[PDB]
Amino acid sequence: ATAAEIAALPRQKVELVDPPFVHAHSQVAEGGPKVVEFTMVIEEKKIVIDDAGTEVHAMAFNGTVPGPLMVVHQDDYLELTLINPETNTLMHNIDFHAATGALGGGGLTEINPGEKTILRFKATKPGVFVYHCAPPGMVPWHVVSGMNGAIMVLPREGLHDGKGKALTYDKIYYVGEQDFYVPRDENGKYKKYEAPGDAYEDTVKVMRTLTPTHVVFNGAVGALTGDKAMTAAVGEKVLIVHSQANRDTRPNLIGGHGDYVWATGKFNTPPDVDQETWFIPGGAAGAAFYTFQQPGIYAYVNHNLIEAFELGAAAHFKVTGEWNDDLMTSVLAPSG
Amino acid sequence: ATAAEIAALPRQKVELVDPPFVHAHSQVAEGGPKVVEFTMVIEEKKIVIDDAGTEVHAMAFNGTVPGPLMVVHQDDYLELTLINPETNTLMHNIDFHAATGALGGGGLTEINPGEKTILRFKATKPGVFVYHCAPPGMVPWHVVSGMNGAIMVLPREGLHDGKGKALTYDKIYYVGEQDFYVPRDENGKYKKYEAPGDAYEDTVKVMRTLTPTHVVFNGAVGALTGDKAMTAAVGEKVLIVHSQANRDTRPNLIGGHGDYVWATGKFNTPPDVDQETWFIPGGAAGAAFYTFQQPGIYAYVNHNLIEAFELGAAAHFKVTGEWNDDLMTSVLAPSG
Amino acid sequence: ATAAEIAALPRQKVELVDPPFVHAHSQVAEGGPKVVEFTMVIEEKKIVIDDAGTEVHAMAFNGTVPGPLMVVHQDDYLELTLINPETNTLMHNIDFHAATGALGGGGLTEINPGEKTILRFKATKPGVFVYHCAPPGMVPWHVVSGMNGAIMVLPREGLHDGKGKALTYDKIYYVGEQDFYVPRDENGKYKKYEAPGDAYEDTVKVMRTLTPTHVVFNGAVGALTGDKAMTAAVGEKVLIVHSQANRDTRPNLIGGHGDYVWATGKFNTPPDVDQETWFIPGGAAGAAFYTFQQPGIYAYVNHNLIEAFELGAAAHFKVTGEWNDDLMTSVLAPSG
Ligand SMILES: O=N[O-]
Ligand SMILES: O=N[O-]
Ligand SMILES: O=N[O-]
Ligand SMILES: [Cu+2]
Ligand SMILES: [Cu+2]
Ligand SMILES: [Cu+2]
Ligand SMILES: [Cu+2]
Ligand SMILES: [Cu+2]
Ligand SMILES: [Cu+2]
Repeated sequence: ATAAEIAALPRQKVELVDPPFVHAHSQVAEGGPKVVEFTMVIEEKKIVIDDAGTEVHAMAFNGTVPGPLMVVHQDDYLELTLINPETNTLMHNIDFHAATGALGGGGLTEINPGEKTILRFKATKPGVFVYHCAPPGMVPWHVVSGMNGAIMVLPREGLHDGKGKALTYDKIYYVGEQDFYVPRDENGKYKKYEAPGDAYEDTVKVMRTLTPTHVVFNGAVGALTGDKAMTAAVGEKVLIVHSQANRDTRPNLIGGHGDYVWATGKFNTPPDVDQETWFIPGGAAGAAFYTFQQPGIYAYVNHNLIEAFELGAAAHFKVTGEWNDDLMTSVLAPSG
Repeated sequence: ATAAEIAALPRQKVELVDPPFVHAHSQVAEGGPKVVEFTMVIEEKKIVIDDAGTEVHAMAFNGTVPGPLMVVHQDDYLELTLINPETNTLMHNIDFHAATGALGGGGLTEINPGEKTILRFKATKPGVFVYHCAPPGMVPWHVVSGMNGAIMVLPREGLHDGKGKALTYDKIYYVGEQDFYVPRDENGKYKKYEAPGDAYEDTVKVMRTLTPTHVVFNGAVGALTGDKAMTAAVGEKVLIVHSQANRDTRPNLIGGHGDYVWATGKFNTPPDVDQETWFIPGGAAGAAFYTFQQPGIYAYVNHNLIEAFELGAAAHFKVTGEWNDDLMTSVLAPSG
Repeated sequence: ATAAEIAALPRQKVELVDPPFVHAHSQVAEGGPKVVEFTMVIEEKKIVIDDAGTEVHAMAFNGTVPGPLMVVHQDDYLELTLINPETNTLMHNIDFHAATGALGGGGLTEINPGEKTILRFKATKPGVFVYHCAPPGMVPWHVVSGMNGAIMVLPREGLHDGKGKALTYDKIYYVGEQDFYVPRDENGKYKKYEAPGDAYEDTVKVMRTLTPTHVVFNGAVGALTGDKAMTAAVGEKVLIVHSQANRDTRPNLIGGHGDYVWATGKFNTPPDVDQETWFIPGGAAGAAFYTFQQPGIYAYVNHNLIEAFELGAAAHFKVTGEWNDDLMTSVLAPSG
């Protein structure tokens, strides 16, 4: 492309929405390449992650853990204005696994409190990708403190299955999975700290055991269950984007399946089909497409069941509709 | 199909066999869809898992760990009669990852000791799938007490490679891998209990470390060696089904290979080929197809060698036949 | 082929080079099948793996960790002369995952100090494969002491993508990743031992936690950084072979991508494309192909960031050339 051409492309600002929801977008690109603008303010803040009042000094892109999903199409440019308020105490930056060059952008976006920066990159590869903060020397600490999210770079013509047939979803959810490593005192009680840096030494010791104290979705145990369960209806097509910036996970829609799963998260890699449990390595995002056939409650979990039911990696889906006795039926209900 | 159409389908009662063997079946479906009937009695029993006399309070479908492999064909119906003896102490149920609806069937099959239930579901997706108990509130505990197994839903036309060429096996084996979390006393000695519930609190603490004390095949260290080593002969085609309902595994046939491996366990997903070590995420089953070319003993392991040789994840294959010097030969035997 | 036919085949002696470099070879095979000859002397030796001076009694093929990459073409024969010097104290052998029979060669190459052996096998399957020592009863200990490496069996027609188009690399690097389990004293300080045998009991204890103290590339923290960082240029095509003989890893080229990744390491299995982070299960080798588009420093890591930045699994690439502002540009540098 020429220099003037890039400068002449339309610029479009988008209003982000907090996970698990996703901002307005079209599956098939509308018009030619655009420079899609996003702005995110970094917020260091204490959040409670379990039912025992356990605290973590989160480092949250846009104030949420995970950071929000940004959606663009292949060959659009993503132009992000990143802000680090003077009220914060640490330097931060951002690495887009979707980008090319300067460590994904980390080398060009190091901002101290009181500073901002604007990074632009061409989304040349289609798929869902992880993005995360990565200050040299303290990379895992920022990432396991919740400073990561994902973006989706849709093919300009939308999604397709391995045979080239269109796959159009009715709704999309973004489930960011987070491994936390919270220090405990000799009595086994989780410790609280006045400032983020105060917990650094204690936190790294726990990180080295490679064993998280919590593994959660949307920043807390149960954040996506109960009255916050995701929803769908029989017949509805749903895309579930899942990311884990630091550790492996194995998603499974209990009661359902992954009809088409881009396990590696890259759309040019044909999707696996009829999946029970898929695998997303730490440092990546993946996406699963499913058409609901049965109403009721479903569980969506990291299928190491200890991580899901003891550590927190479990969400729910409430589905409306009519039951299908052909697919499943209780011939004889539990009885003496 | 309507309830009437289903009621008219032929029915076939299958008699299950203990792993690693698989009940009689035909790779290519014989006739149209039918309701395949199975029965399994749940047995809470003590099992010894290592040569130090270590005990586990197993919760075993059909009395074995793993539960038996159930085989049907795509679009047949699987009708399971599940029984929970009055002699047992806990409520149990069953979730088939192969099924669609009510958490895989667990929501319709919760049975207290003294009860039974009959669940029918349509096997709409081809492949190997995990099945496991999942009582609300105590899911991982039952699964890591051995209450899990798998089923195989064969394509009606049998197996095929990525280009459609038929793949017909001479023998099939089912290796169920189990991660156990046995509590120890302050002297590093494994503890024993007189009841399942008695070990609950202690076990959950070990489960949370995400570090199993034992990782075994067919319920115990060395279970599939010696009197129980699997067999084959040079030239024979063997399908090795492998499942792990809670934790990741990486199977590898030492001395052999995975000629065709449906690593995700789903038959509509083309198999990987010429594999040395494949990967099966916790919560799934996979299947490898191999034609033996060399006689002798083979070791089949989870290739995290510590898990295989320190923790117990190792099985043996004794293969008969003529040695092939073209493939491998000792030009010079170990010598001065 | 008969013994006579093989004996008539041409023979080529190859000089091995130390990782991460690879001995000279041709991507497209030169002529017909050949007996490719390699010689490796095993050296039990003390090595330092970090800046603090932590010692490990390595068991090293060719004196390095990982052992060197051997390259042949499909259907060539690999003839290895393996020597166990009388200065060593343990018995050693070798299992080539690329071979067929006798536990990969392990059952035919057990040599005590002062002995040697020559093993020949036909490289029937294309791909990168792990090779490692495996003495009955002491398997994981030799492997996690560094006694493993990899080989590459190139298709006779060189590499191609999943659609048949040729993929020709300009450079190739072999990154061997090693999980180490070093004992610590009551002060949390790593222990040193006079003889390798002295460390066995303490080491096995650490091995059983399934938590390595160090995870490194080319035998040491920072081994592939600074003056030893890998190098490339904008426009250059690089193949990165990565192996892990005992534990899972998830490689990621920070700032770049895996344009084509044979994640399972087998060339007849179509490669995934546009990868951010790929996955190689313990007990296997994988390979990624990338054409650099941006100059500057890149980090190549196991993307569980704790393993990368706390445990040692991070390498660097220095890349020469012109920055591409179309791909990425800082619209606004960090500022107030
Ligand atoms: O930016 N490091 O993955
Ligand atoms: O039924 N939970 O895997
Ligand atoms: O030779 N054991 O993987
Ligand atoms: Cu940060
Ligand atoms: Cu990254
Ligand atoms: Cu149960
Ligand atoms: Cu399940
Ligand atoms: Cu050795
Ligand atoms: Cu091996």
